[PDB]
Amino acid sequence: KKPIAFKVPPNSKLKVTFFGPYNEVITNVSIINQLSTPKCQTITRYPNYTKYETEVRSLSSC
Ligand SMILES: [Cl-]
Ligand SMILES: [Cl-]
Ligand SMILES: [Cl-]
Repeated sequence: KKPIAFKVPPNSKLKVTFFGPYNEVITNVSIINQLSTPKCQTITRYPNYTKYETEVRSLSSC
């Protein structure tokens, strides 16, 4: 299980969803970036997975 690297856009939360063979959600992890510049972060712990997808959400007020 090598690290997987992700670029988190400025002022955002990146949500990574791991999926299995039947398109089922295994788990989710997330990474915040409060900075005004993009930032790379690695995920080193994760379950066995078939694929992942990512989503970006804003850290602005709700
Ligand atoms: Cl970016
Ligand atoms: Cl970061
Ligand atoms: Cl991690």
